[PDB]
Amino acid sequence: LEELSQAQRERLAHIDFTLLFKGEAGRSYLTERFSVAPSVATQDFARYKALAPNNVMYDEKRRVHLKTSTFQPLFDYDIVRTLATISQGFGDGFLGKVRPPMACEAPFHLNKPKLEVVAAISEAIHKRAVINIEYTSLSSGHGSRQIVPHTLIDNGLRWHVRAFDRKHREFRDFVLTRISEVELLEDKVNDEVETLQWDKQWNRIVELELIPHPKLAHPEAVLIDYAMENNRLRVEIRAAFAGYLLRLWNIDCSKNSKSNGREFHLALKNPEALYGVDNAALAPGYS
Amino acid sequence: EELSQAQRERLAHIDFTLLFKGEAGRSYLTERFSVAPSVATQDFARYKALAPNNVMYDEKRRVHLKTSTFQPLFDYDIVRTLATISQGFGDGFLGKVRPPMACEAPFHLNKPKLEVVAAISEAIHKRAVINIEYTSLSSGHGSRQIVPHTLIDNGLRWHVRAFDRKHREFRDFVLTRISEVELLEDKVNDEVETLQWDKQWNRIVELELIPHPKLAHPEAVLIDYAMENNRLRVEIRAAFAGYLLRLWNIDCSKNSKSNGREFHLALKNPEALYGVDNAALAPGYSES
Repeated sequence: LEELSQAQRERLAHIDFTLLFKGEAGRSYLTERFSVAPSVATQDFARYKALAPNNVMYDEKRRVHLKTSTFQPLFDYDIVRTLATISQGFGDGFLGKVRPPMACEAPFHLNKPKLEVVAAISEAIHKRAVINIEYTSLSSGHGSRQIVPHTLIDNGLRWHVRAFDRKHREFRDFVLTRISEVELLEDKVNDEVETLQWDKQWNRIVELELIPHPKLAHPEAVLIDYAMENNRLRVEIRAAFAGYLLRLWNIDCSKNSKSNGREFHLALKNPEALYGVDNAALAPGYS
Repeated sequence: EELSQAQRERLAHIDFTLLFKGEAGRSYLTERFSVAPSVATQDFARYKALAPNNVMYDEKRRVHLKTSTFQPLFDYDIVRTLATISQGFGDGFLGKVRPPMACEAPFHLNKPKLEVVAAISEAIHKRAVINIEYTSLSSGHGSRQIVPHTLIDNGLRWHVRAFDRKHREFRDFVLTRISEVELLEDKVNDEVETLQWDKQWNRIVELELIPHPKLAHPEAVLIDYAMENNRLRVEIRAAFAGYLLRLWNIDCSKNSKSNGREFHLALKNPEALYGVDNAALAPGYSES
């Protein structure tokens, strides 16, 4: 299996995937996905049958290979990336719009940042550069400022950049869809103030204990849902994320689990862990 | 367009690297594509020919540089591209991948089991009935037959939209609470159990989102959500409305007067939620 070309492993994995997620796989799946010759696809299936003979049985009528009752995946899957592929499409995205390969929807996306804005911030992070941006903030409206970006973030809802803000001299999030212009500058980065190692809220990890909400009649449903152990799920997140994510995850973070207005499945067992976390007040019910 | 698919892919990876880093060298192509070192030069030459005003080789740095006049050679799927830079380069079928840059996506908790998602996807593809074990919030553990038709990545969990034969209704099942899946040979009643009869699924609700009225700077929300005429029109399946309005933190109360949650957006027309099952999950929504 490891003697093969990268291209050959990718096409084998696509056979594995198609058998696992559809009932079946034929030469047309490989020629559509990879634009290989039909004769190449035939060799692919032969390599697959040789590597996993008990995974596939051939159907002579329709000329498709069928998933058996004893199927075991030939490869390990990145589950996050695999779920992105079935809900988005098969490429890396660089060759135009793609579409999901199955009846799968992901309706939670609203608008995305502009390609050029994300690319420019990404470039500045890679080059360790200062950038001038225009930014329209909720707190003060439109303006300009210099920032020293260090990380791009897909948070639940929007994209933001974690950066040192030279306007107010603090590390801060900037929502990418509110960045209007990006200009790479030659100004020097102060590696004693402005770089990632000084970002305390970024570098502080908070250890959260999530438990089934006490009001639930069937907490065992939540134990299975979140793959909990010892009645809890331990999650470690950067303090700079805690507010965003606790609200996004709809976690009851009130002391007694009685401040609600919502329909919580999870409660934060140890709200003490949010002490000193900038923007913990975004977490539902946190006081 | 006259090139092989493998060659167009290598040209798109050059375009991406120049766009997202300042630069691109042969090592990026051999790492990503495992082509011979001599193949990468062929790629950059092909790229230089197709877009000469985008690149500028530096002999000392041994690297091709993005010019000030760069315009991407390809169109990008923005959702999938943002996924790739926050997840990694494969399709995911060859093992764990890692982001190609300083980019984090910290909102994922656990995912459904590979075999469970695959079994449901297979049943949807074959238009089959499945027996599942399911642990519900209302009744705990049990088993039932369901007729799945669509897989959903909602904001928070994955679910399958299906006809539930236990209570004879269309319904969501969270994939992480499905423990066993068994494909059946049982016949589907295409007059009761298929997608066309799923009313909440087929009903599209037309939401008008506006900057929240309590904001001092609504102009920040206007650029954020790319609004026009001070509103964003969003069309979603009724079966999604509750989930998504909560996930998006949209104020859906009649007279606002709701800012204990720091909303950036308000639902201008909560009348559009009447008769939507689980509208109650929408922040501040009150019908009766």
